[PDB]
Amino acid sequence: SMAKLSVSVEVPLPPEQAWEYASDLSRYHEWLSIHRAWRSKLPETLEKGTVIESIVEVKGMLNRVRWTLVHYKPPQALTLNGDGRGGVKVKLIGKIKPTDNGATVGFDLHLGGPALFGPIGMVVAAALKSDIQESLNRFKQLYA
Repeated sequence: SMAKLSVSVEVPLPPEQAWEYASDLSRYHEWLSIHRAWRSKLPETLEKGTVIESIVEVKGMLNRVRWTLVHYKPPQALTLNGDGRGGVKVKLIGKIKPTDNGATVGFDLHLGGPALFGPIGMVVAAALKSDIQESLNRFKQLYA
């Protein structure tokens, strides 16, 4: 078990559209502020077990992360495990749910591994809360 942060946005989009945009990895660089590089070729189709590598920046720190799709259920849920260099271990639970006026796109992000159990974890957690929320706001601005 690990501590976690939670972020969400409501978009004026039906869930199937919100899913299409949220899983369009080729456009993450237009709204995900922490993304810095892809380090493996992006697949045409995602599936449970898909593995992708990227480099992210959080509060000025770079980290190369291997992402594994451990749950994949369009158009409503995905879970991604991340193993970063230096002892970073994260789990990203994504959920897309229909609402009255569109759909919510929210994430629970568990932050762990030795690196984030240590004193830097609350720095990283606070920075990620802001960065991911701002990114979701950009997602909404770009796609809706």
